[PDB]
Amino acid sequence: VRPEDLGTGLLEALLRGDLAGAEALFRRGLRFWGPEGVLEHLLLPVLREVGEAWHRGEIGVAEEHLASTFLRARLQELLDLAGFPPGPPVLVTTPPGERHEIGAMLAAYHLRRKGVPALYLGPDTPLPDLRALARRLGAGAVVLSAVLSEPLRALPDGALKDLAPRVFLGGQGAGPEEARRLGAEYMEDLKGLAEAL
Amino acid sequence: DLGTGLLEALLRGDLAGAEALFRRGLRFWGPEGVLEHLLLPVLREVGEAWHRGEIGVAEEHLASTFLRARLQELLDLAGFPPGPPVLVTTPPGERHEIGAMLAAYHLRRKGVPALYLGPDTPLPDLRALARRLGAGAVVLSAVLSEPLRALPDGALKDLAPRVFLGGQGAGPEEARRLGAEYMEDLKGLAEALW
Amino acid sequence: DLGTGLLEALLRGDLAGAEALFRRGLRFWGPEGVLEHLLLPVLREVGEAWHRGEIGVAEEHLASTFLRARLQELLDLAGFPPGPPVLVTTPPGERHEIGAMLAAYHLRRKGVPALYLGPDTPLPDLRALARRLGAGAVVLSAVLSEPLRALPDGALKDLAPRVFLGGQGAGPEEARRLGAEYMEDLKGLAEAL
Amino acid sequence: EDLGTGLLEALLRGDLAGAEALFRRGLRFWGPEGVLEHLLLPVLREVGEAWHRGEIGVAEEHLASTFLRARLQELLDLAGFPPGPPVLVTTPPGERHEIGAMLAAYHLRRKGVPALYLGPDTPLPDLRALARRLGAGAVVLSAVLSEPLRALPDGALKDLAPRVFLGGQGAGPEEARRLGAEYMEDLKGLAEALWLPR
Ligand code: B12
Ligand code: B12
Ligand code: B12
Ligand code: B12
Ligand SMILES: C[C@H]1O[C@@H](n2cnc3c(N)ncnc32)[C@H](O)[C@@H]1O
Ligand SMILES: C[C@H]1O[C@@H](n2cnc3c(N)ncnc32)[C@H](O)[C@@H]1O
Ligand SMILES: C[C@H]1O[C@@H](n2cnc3c(N)ncnc32)[C@H](O)[C@@H]1O
Ligand SMILES: C[C@H]1O[C@@H](n2cnc3c(N)ncnc32)[C@H](O)[C@@H]1O
Ligand SMILES: [Br-]
Repeated sequence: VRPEDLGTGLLEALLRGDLAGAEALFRRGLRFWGPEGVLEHLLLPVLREVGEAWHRGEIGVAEEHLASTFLRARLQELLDLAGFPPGPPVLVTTPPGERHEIGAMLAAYHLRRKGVPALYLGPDTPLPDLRALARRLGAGAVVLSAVLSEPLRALPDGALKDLAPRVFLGGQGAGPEEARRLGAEYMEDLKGLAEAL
Repeated sequence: DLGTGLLEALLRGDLAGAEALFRRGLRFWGPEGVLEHLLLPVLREVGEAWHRGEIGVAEEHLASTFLRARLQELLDLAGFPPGPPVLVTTPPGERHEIGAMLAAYHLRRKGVPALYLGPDTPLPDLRALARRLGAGAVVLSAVLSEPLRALPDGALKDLAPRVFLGGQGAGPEEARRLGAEYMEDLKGLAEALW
Repeated sequence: DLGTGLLEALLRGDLAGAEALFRRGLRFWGPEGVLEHLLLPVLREVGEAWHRGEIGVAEEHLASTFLRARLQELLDLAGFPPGPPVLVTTPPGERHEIGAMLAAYHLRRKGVPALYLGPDTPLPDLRALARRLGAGAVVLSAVLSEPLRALPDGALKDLAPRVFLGGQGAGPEEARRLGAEYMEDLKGLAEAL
Repeated sequence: EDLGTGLLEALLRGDLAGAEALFRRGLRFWGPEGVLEHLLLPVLREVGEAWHRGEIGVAEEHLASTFLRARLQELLDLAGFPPGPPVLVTTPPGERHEIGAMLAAYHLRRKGVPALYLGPDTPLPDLRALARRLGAGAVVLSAVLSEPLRALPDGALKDLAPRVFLGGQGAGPEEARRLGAEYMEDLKGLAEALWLPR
């Protein structure tokens, strides 16, 4: 399997319910592209394609579920293999109503890969509870991944302003203007998140 | 005890400590044992503590996310045996997924190819996937009762030749209404087709 | 069972089997755990079997090379954070490198930028590199005692602002003689930094 | 190209992340065989020459070599390990340069040969014993220095396995003849030579 065919091979393995094969193809990608690379060049393209294929009516929700659940597990495995250093944590989650979690996981991963103690909470955290936990742990930052725009639209002006000393918002659902309205620092690239920290 | 220590380590955001305590549990009780003696009690306690107002949603999220990751690791350790799969998910509207994962685990430990889909699968899409993979069975975990009451009579009938429904949200009457076989305990799930 | 399975798989040249067993161990014990409970015991057993005359050097080589590769894979998966590095190597004349790799791994897993150099680094060259990179520490793994004895009193004193020595070849007395801080456990190395 | 200089520069600044990104870029551009030919091999040679000229110290070479060995080992595992009678790959007694042997194992694996890399510096009787016990079809040796070959007696490599191949900058046709090994210049033609009779 040539690298440029790994994406289709992996999706095909998943759609035949061949998890073992899917795992082997993912690992080949990991060995070729490296950890950050396999996420960029294999995990993300497959997931986007899964979304487009669902939208065109080529696959159903259950096939997306299968693929997403599998890729989340692969990313979680990489996350546990990265360091978890000591010191004030960075809490990573998604806004209330946002159930797409892989962006948040990616953010947490890229941070840990740079030696930042990113605590991934899971998705969909109410803001008062998030604020309270950041406070109690002395969190240096809160990072939010927004895939959809609607959950940000549902929040009032300034809603993200006091969650932690620094509050970062990114993802396809977020933009500079909405981040300003909400009182968060906008971040375009995962790479520049650790730098900013 | 390990249960309190693990919860305490999670609530301090000490993941390394939490991981070490979980591994100790795993090494002592073994795979099935650590679920029964450590993973399940901590999750229940997290629920009760939230309900009493002792912890907030972010603490529950942290603990649940951690334990889901540990259970997924056990799922991959159990292995994924070959042959026609058994699809495992939760009803539409059901976001609690650890019960489904548990079902998949117990099945895999008995050599059943339990394919965990993730939670919250619309029934037509589930039916379609069972059909395309030639699935022998479908297993649903219901933690809440409400998602089952929202479903039409007979809605679980014929998703596969065998359809099983269990969890704290499910009962015999609702399973009959929906056209599923009710199952009380995970232990008797692999027996039902074995 | 995994230790015996893994050694048996290696001695039959079944690398695929060996890889699967190691991953099983990794999933069960976790990363630090699989090194402690699987990599280390297998390598000790390899050494004892060689010492008894039961296996030749080629079998040990096969097993060692395999386990080094597994550890290197884990090392690359750990973070490499920014900032002043910690250089990790072995004393001149020390060709057993897996202890050093372990030290680098445990450090990286705790967010320390441990640069593993490989084994067997002359002290002047090591000192020079620590200086030029502004390294906060040097860590040395000694498996044999002989490369340390050879060394003069206070040979390790100024390699970097902090210098740590550990491994089965090292002890408190020899560390004091050499001007290094002795460390018994890998766990307490990141703490000390 | 100049990925080579960039990579060496990143290594000498202790920027492993940068070094890894440059290597990956090379791997994505040239492909697996290509990145070895265009990036891994040139950097290693240059490291050697820079040490010899007094421009870098031993610690810098160690850092770079350790890094590139790790990258090559990753490619080895990516080439895969096929079933069937193995080919044992190592270096002669006294030979501690191992990357040539790893390269040989890689090129063999990329052609579907189960090349078992032992690591370097294997005593000949022990190697012969292991080849025999595993039913190895061949042994492959990489010699970087000439001295370890010079130390061996006539015919020493002859019967290590049914076929014995010797290559590397330390080896030549006459020394291979003296030692009873088949000489091989280029790694690409190694699988071909092995599938063919002697
Ligand atoms: C799997 C999936 C789901 C899963 C999520 C599973 C889970 N537990 O995570 C489930 C089943 C829950 C789901 C449900 C739905 N989702 Co959906 N699905 C996806 C899918 C296929 C993959 C999502 C993913 O992980 N992709 C990877 C994402 C994270 O990559 P990315 O956004 O490009 O992220 C990049 C950057 O943004 C950056 N980044 C991300 N976060 C952050 C944060 C920071 C700080 C920084 C610096 C960078 C950064 O990192 C990435 C690098 O490229 C996408 C398809 C797609 N194109 O994304 C949709 C998609 C996002 N979903 C969509 C829809 C419509 C839905 C539903 C409304 C469908 C429905 N009718 O029920 C629901 C809504 C649920 C909700 N959130 O409330 C649409 C969104 C269209 C839109 N924007 O309007 C998509 C695009 C599919 C489509 N083509 O229609 N979904
Ligand atoms: C974590 C958690 C969540 C998480 C889920 C995260 C995830 N999975 O991705 C999140 C944050 C999403 C969540 C949200 C909510 N949940 Co909640 N939470 C939990 C908690 C603490 C653990 C859930 C869990 O892992 N299940 C534990 C399972 C393993 O429970 P169990 O009883 O031990 O299950 C046994 C058997 O049922 C059997 N089994 C399970 N499934 C099956 C299937 C088969 C076939 C068989 C044979 C056996 C079997 O296996 C287990 C053996 O011990 C529980 C507390 C609890 N006691 O369950 C609630 C709990 C279930 N949640 C509850 C509530 C109220 C909610 C919310 C409505 C809160 C809100 N207002 O937003 C939402 C609703 C979401 C939804 N639509 O589903 C309540 C339910 C009360 C009720 N009405 O019955 C609980 C009980 C908390 C409480 N103490 O009040 N929750
Ligand atoms: C593989 C191996 C080799 C390989 C090394 C391959 C490589 N790394 O590239 C090679 C082939 C080179 C080799 C050669 C030789 N070695 Co050898 N071999 C081993 C073996 C089997 C495993 C070594 C290993 O990696 N073990 C795993 C390590 C990680 O375990 P560990 O050292 O106990 O480390 C633990 C602690 O010390 C701690 N730690 C380690 N470093 C540090 C550093 C710090 C700062 C801290 C805090 C902690 C710490 O962490 C680890 C976990 O608890 C051991 C057997 C054994 N029992 O060790 C010998 C062994 C060490 N070798 C030995 C011998 C005899 C030799 C040779 C002299 C044989 C010969 N050629 O004649 C040569 C000498 C080479 C030299 N100059 O160093 C003996 C030494 C006994 C002694 N001291 O008297 C051993 C014990 C074998 C035996 N039973 O006889 N060897
Ligand atoms: C890193 C390195 C080391 C490392 C080895 C690390 C390891 N692998 O574990 C260490 C630090 C151990 C080392 C030490 C020493 N080495 Co040194 N170093 C190197 C270096 C840079 C290795 C580069 C390499 O991996 N070569 C492999 C590739 C890059 O080069 P290559 O051999 O041309 O490979 C091609 C072909 O030969 C072919 N090939 C190789 N093997 C095989 C096998 C077959 C079957 C086939 C078909 C083809 C084939 O493939 C390649 C392209 O097609 C070389 C520099 C160099 N130019 O090679 C020296 C070099 C070989 N070392 C040298 C020296 C001097 C030493 C020491 C004697 C120094 C010392 N006094 O301590 C010791 C001796 C060690 C020993 N063998 O006992 C000199 C040799 C000069 C000479 N005598 O001819 C070199 C050439 C550097 C130099 N010019 O100063 N070294
Ligand atoms: C964005 C992703 O959301 C999933 N999706 C779409 N509709 C639903 C639903 N009602 N319930 C669950 N998941 C759904 C699809 O699989 C799509 O690919
Ligand atoms: C059953 C679990 O659901 C979580 N929970 C309760 N309310 C919400 C909400 N609005 N959003 C997300 N999770 C919530 C709690 O943390 C509880 O422990
Ligand atoms: C400590 C390890 O050193 C290895 N060992 C012992 N003698 C030699 C030799 N001549 N060459 C290479 N390795 C050797 C053995 O395989 C032992 O297991
Ligand atoms: C061929 C390579 O050998 C390394 N080299 C040279 N002398 C020594 C030594 N005493 N110990 C270890 N490595 C050494 C150099 O770094 C050179 O680049
Ligand atoms: Br390696």
